[PDB]
Amino acid sequence: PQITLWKRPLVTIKIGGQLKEALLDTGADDTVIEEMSLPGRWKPKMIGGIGGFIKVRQYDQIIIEICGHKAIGTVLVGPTPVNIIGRNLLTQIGCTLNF
Amino acid sequence: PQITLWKRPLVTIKIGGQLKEALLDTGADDTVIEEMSLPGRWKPKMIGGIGGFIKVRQYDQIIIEICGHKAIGTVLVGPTPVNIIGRNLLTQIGCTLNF
Ligand SMILES: CCC[C@@]1(CCc2ccccc2)CC(O)=C([C@H](CC)c2cccc(NS(=O)(=O)c3ccc(C(F)(F)F)cn3)c2)C(=O)O1
Repeated sequence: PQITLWKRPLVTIKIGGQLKEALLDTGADDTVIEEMSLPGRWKPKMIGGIGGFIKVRQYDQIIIEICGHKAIGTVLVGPTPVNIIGRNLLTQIGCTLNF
Repeated sequence: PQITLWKRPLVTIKIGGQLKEALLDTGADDTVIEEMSLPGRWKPKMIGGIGGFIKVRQYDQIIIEICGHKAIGTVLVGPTPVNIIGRNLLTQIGCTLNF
């Protein structure tokens, strides 16, 4: 679909069989999710945002449904104020910015 | 134009007579620009992001040129790692998210 930005671009995602809400963020290189249990081993990572750096756990090859679209890639888990879907998964779903 | 997300969506903007690079961020409610001089009265505010909050000065009714497009609105000035154009101004230029 086509999404305008008068409201926050929130959508529904299915991850680990759970339904959660997430923000489509073109300014984010990566995808960051709130604390939860994902399968597999993780690797450490540190990412920067508006107010400083946070430490997260990186999981590779996680399956996620975004507005019914399937994406499979890297998900970072950490202390984020909202679930963020960033560029790494937006390109998989074919998301573009138009004006 | 149509912007793909394989790379960061950075664009040239004109604010206060200076030229600058900015990131188009559909996840940001507000537009936040690196410390610079703007005319007018301002009000202090705190805005939150990944990493925590930062104190910024809020200027209203500022005119910005985004990719040759004119838009008007509130601009926050502070210690941000990157210049971010948020929804407040992306709507004014007719920017949308398509998938
Ligand atoms: C992983 C996130 C990437 C990003 C920082 C970008 C970056 C780019 C390259 C180099 C360094 C850093 C981009 C992002 O959208 C924000 C956030 C929202 C999650 C952000 C950005 C701009 C301003 C805000 N303050 S706010 O009041 O406009 C606000 C508050 C809350 C939210 C919510 F929608 F996330 F709740 C949105 N906006 C937030 C941020 O803090 O980090």
